[PDB]
Amino acid sequence: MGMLQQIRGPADLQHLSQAQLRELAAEIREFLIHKVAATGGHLGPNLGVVELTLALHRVFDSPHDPIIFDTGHQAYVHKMLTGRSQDFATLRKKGGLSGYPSRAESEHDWVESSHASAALSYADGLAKAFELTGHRNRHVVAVVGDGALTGGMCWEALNNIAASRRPVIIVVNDNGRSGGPQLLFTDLGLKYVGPVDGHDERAVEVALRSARRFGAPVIVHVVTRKGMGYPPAEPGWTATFSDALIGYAQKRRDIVAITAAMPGPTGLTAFGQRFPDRLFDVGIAEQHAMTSAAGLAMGGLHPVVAIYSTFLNRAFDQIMMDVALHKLPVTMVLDRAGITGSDGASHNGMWDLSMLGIVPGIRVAAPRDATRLREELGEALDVDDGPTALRFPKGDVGEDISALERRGGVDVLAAPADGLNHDVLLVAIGAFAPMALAVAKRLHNQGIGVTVIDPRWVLPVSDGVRELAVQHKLLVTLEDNGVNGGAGSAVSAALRRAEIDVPCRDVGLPQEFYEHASRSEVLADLGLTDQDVARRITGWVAALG
Amino acid sequence: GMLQQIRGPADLQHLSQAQLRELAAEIREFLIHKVAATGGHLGPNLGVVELTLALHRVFDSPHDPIIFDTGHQAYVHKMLTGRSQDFATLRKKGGLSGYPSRAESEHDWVESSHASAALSYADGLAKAFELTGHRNRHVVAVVGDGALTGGMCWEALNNIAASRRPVIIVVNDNGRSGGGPQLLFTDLGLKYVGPVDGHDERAVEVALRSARRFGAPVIVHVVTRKGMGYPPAEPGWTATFSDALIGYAQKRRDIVAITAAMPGPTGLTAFGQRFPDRLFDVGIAEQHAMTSAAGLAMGGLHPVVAIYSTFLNRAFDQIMMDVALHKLPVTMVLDRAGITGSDGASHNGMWDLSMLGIVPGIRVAAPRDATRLREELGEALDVDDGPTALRFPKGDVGEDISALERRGGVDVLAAPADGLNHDVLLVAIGAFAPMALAVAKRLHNQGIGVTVIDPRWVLPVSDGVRELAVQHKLLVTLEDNGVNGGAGSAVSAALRRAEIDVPCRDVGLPQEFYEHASRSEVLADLGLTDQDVARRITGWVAALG
Ligand SMILES: Cc1ncc(C[n+]2csc(CCOP(=O)(O)OP(=O)(O)O)c2C)c(N)n1
Ligand SMILES: Cc1ncc(C[n+]2csc(CCOP(=O)(O)OP(=O)(O)O)c2C)c(N)n1
Ligand SMILES: [Mg+2]
Ligand SMILES: [Mg+2]
Repeated sequence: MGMLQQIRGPADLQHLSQAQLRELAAEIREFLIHKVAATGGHLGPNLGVVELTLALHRVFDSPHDPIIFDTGHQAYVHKMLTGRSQDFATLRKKGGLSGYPSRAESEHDWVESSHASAALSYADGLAKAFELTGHRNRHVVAVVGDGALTGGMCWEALNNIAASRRPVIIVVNDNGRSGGPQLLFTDLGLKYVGPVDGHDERAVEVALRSARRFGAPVIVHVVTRKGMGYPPAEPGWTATFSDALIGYAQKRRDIVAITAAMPGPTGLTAFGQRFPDRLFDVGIAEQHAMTSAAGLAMGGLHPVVAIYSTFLNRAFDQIMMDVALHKLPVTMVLDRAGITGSDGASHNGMWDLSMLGIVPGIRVAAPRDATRLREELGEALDVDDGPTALRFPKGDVGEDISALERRGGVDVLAAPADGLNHDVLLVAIGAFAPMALAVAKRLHNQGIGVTVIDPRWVLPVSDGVRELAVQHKLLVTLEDNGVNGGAGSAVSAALRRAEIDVPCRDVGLPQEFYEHASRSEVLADLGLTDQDVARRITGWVAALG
Repeated sequence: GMLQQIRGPADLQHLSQAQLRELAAEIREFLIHKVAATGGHLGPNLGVVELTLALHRVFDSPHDPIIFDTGHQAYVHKMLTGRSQDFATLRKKGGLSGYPSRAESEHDWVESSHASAALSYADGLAKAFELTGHRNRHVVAVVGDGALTGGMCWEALNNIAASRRPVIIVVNDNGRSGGGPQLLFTDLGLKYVGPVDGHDERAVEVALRSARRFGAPVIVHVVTRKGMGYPPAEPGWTATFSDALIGYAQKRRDIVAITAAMPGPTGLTAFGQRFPDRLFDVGIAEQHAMTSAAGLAMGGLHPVVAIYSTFLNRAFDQIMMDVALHKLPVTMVLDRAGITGSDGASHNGMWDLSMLGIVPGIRVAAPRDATRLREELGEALDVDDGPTALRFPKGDVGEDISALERRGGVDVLAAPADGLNHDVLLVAIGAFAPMALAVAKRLHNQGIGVTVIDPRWVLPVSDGVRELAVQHKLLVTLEDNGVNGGAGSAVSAALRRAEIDVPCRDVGLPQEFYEHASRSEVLADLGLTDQDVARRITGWVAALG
């Protein structure tokens, strides 16, 4: 990596020959292949933008010309050219290099959000700011994937950008042609340059220079190959969902599945292979996924919309006014619910119990294990008079956790030992059932008697939890979700509405954005461990009265 | 008297062009006579007389679904589907809805007033008809030029363009002879017909028949005149906001204002006249409004985004990942907060305190009166390290409500009379301060001592409300917002986090969609009156002593 080790920042590219840039691109690929996991590392999308990123830093003067990556998972080459190549040993590790652009890491980084299709909206705002503050000759460059370009925010932003001569350069990074828009963007009233071969570094520079000089908004359409230069790049909760859904759909022809551009990761690819007419991929279009789901339901079908928990924030108003307002039987399946960790603040699925709690009439399940995922999906598919949601975490599902009994839909997982009393009702939400059972055993050791329940259907709060609450002295909810408007607050609200003033505590994620770390590190750092939660509950029980 | 003879669409089928001219004139005089001058959408309905006649001359509703985007312009549709006699009750409790209603007519599909969704429903419905083998159902979406500036239209058109399934996109364009798209939609890869003279009933039928027989999706571009045939068509809270904002912006050149296509109704028109370079109208694009605000803030400005409470649902993920994640000083101003009444379930601003409570670090104010709106806006504009929001109702502002004292941010509006106990802390949110004071007077007469407080900054919950809560036997929050995740639930959560187990009660709007009625009728039907609330608090004070 002789030449790469000499690049201190973008201007070190400025007098390199085309032959030197060809050598450097080879070094960058070797570096990426060595430093980045071949699976789940975004190696492919980064290999795809080596020449594009060299060309951007040869034509634009960052950060005077902001270079804004849409989604930001493909910014590794950008970081390597902005003094951070030495930091890749720590990529996506706690206290290490972020997987996304980071304002704290570099003056060259603007947007930390992984949520796609936002770059052009930031670019419009920044271009307006530069005009209002009289900064001369700042060219805002948005790097927008073909996938990101299927998102409605890009249309809102392009409509606004097209109303002004303020220079926004729209660089379409298209690796969906040799997943992108069906619509043409050659004749929208915006100047269009290309298509450009995105692996011809000089061709990209020529196109970017024509865009820079045009003196008004311009689309530069560049075509890249995901994984360019590396042939390979060219029992899970998700697997349990995939198998369960196919099983239900074998018997019921009215079940259809919808993904916003993530058929593989949501486990819907296998569903499509069995029922290819019944799987819809709507692009990176969570809003359209939900409202087209409402349309399918108005036509007599029972859609299953699989969208990762964090991305469902985009569909809030569609869940409200298109699905819930019409009492339509849409099931939403939220994978990556709770802490995901390594992809940082904008990936953790920590909003969905708080957001869905606002929706009139909604029923929300949080599976504790594989059998409860299968069971709760079956129940969701039998709700024909309004929306349902299931939420479950990323990664492997542990062993089934058996109930001692079911009381009004509530699974009793543990009950106080004979000789101990009904001290604490521990309401274990979804994937925190193992933590709650460990807490109950630590409290048993202190002579504190704990009933652990899985409510299964967390919203609305069931008769089961009201009936058990009055038999205990303290209710503690334990949830892999933000505490503000979360399951704990919903349980307290339900008790108080029923004139039950048993003290309640809401144990979950503080209402904060978290830095990247492993799930176990994030939970350890917040004191969401059986040891720390048991110590807190010991303190609450001692303080009663 | 031809209109009296139209029992449904097929009664148009054998009318002469002269008869259609006469019927259009009767429809206009009917609309002018029956529809309220302000807030009745007379203009948009007068604009679609010939278009709606043409739709019901070419399409066979409901076999061919006719879906109105936003649905405020469906009055002619209702007059041609057996409901002309029902207009005496238009937008009255138990009367005709101002929007399409599935319960009123087999010809009505979508009840949501939230714009830009029609094409998403159309794609889903068209998919459903194919999956269920219904023959020859043409889904017609009537999409205003304004609605067409929304991102959902781009997502839907992208999906529709991938299939030959017959969706007919009727663009009802009254923005050209300017609230429609800047982008061209003549060359998107979809068949384009027009532009058509939208007041030439025959020419509109010719274009729609061309679309119906095409055998694939088609855009029909129809140009209409808003208020056609009525020259005139061709409040206090808001005015207080408008004046206050202009006053602050006089002294601070970094204040910018953003509207999603409602500069008049949000009170920003007057701001633009004073500061024309500092008002942005982004179209019907709440998502772009918030993320372009993030871009403006990243360029050193302090944006004020004025969006009606209910429509801010669309911007939830942008508030979260674009504004809040980057700790940017964007002030959101939510007019039409709380019950609005007459525009039905999809207009009531009853979600914002629950949705905004999810946002890490957010500060939310609810003005009780004009002076507190001025004060809290100034305080919002002085927050430089994260998002702020102000929410206030539709209509006229009453007299200022003076505080006895301010304690830890909190205004004490009433305290127990000398000789009464500190029985109830009544936490009056925003516009319910008058109701809270009336409740306190009634309970005073019963010998019940009430502290009424306006917390001013509802989120995060202030030291002031924790300090006063420990001094009372009962805490009751009274809020013009859904109870689920609302101010009352937040106050309870904050006390419990601080180890304060004073009984809390959440008095507000049940988490339900409300039928159209006046604001006073809705609040009376829910028991949100000083008489019914004082009665509930009497019952709680009795059970606690
Ligand atoms: C709102 C949202 N939904 C989904 C995703 C997940 N996502 C990341 S990349 C991608 C598909 C590819 O998009 P593109 O913009 O073409 O990027 P590239 O092909 O360069 O990886 C998706 C669905 C996201 N980041 N944001
Ligand atoms: C999401 C959303 N934002 C704002 C509005 C309020 N609204 C109603 S009509 C309109 C502007 C005009 O739109 P258009 O679709 O052109 O209808 P028309 O001109 O026929 O009234 C707006 C902003 C809304 N209904 N939905
Ligand atoms: Mg791509
Ligand atoms: Mg219009």
